[PDB]
Amino acid sequence: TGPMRVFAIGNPILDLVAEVPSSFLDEFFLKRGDATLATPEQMRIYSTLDQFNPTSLPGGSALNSVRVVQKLLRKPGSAGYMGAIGDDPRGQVLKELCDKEGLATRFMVAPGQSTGVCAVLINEKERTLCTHLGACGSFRLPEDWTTFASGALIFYATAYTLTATPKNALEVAGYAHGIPNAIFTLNLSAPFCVELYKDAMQSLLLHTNILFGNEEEFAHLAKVHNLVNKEHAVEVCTGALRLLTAGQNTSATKLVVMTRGHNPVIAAEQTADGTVVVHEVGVPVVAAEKIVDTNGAGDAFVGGFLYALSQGKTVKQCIMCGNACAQDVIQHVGFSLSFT
Ligand SMILES: Nc1ncnc2c1ncn2[C@@H]1O[C@H](COP(=O)(O)OP(=O)(O)CP(=O)(O)O)[C@@H](O)[C@H]1O
Ligand SMILES: [Cl-]
Ligand code: NA
Repeated sequence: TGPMRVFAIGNPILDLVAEVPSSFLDEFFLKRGDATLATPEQMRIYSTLDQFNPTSLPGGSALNSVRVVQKLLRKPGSAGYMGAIGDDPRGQVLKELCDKEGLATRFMVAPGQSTGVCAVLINEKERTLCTHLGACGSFRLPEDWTTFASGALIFYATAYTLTATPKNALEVAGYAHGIPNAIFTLNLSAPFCVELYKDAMQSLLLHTNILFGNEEEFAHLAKVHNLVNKEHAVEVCTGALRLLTAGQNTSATKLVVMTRGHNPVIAAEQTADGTVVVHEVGVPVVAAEKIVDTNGAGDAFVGGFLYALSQGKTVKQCIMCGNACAQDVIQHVGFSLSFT
């Protein structure tokens, strides 16, 4: 019943989580602590994982971010999500897990493909990930998605979605553009996304209100689009903001947010008269010994940010909520929704 406050598209994944012996990594020629895409010989891993009684969980970057929004808003159908699943058991499991959490979802079924799946192999205090994207690459947004997302003002896509087709994110952004007060938000997601999709990002960014990325992703954006330590981060955020604004003034949100690990978050926002406002928000310290790993930290950040944005909070408050959510997630094995 909602109301739906955030709608996202993404590449939905089922995570299969197990503590495993080091021999299992060796069996599949995995390097401890690396995140990779499954090779053909590694496809057998998902079934062979059953010996460990793995736990199935939702995953994928955008999915995890909207699970944060849903957890924090609590009411059923507070966040919505679309992406593609396969025709196999794991897609049915994924749907059930999302329904239990109260997310509104519509998964496109891709016949003949398998659901995206990630073997999450815990061993020696490290997280080793082996992902098969599968059906995720087949997603094509249904034309009635705007009815599914009716009433939402915040729209999100990861740049991972460009792999299926840039059309999906472009259609979400284009719809948002036509709705005064709607916000379209985008994650740079990974260096490969920045490097492969320069043209599609050029168009999408002109339709983007809030751009999220980490330090490495922004370094690549700066190189690919010739944008040219904290001062440098301010320069890059400021440069990136021309990709959203075309150097013109407009009365919509135009904001660039760069996460920076343990260092302060930096953001640049353009106002209606062209002033560039620089935000700097320190990250409350989390002790080294408390951190499990930082996998998924940016997904948690975005989820907290978008939750706070849905509540009408200031930019600094949105960044602070993002930081709080990321703080909790990095102290847990996996993408915990237990917030503190
Ligand atoms: N060591 C640390 N201490 C405190 N907060 C941290 C942290 N590392 C990351 N964070 C939190 O996570 C948010 C997102 O950080 P960032 O985008 O750099 O993570 P990431 O997605 O690059 C992690 P990884 O490299 O492990 O995938 C930060 O803004 C901060 O709030
Ligand atoms: Cl995603
Ligand atoms: Na974690």
